[PDB]
Amino acid sequence: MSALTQILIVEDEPLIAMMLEDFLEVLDKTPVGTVDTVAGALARVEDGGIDAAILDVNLRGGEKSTPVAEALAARDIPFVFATGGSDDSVDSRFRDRPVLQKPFTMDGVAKALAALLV
Repeated sequence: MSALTQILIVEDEPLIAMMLEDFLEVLDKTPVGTVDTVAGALARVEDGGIDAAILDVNLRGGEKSTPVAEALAARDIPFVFATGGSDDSVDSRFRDRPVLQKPFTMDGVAKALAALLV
């Protein structure tokens, strides 16, 4: 990490993946890619050119958690959790890291980047 202008996207549905590409182009942000799994986000960090990422908790399989996100934190490329539901559906490790709701809007995206860039 040397800036926070470049964010990777990880999502389980193409509908929200296209919303993340839309809000990053309206806020003059520099997006760098999108993947369906965190193992693909690690393969994109092996190529560099990334500073942070967004990650959904609604991943397939497992128990609403992933150990691969911590490998991104071990490669100095931070991440953020996102989910649709109550805030009690995740462990205290998700309550210590930044969190986001599933639907995006001009007010919620301004607070999402202010929670990442700070």
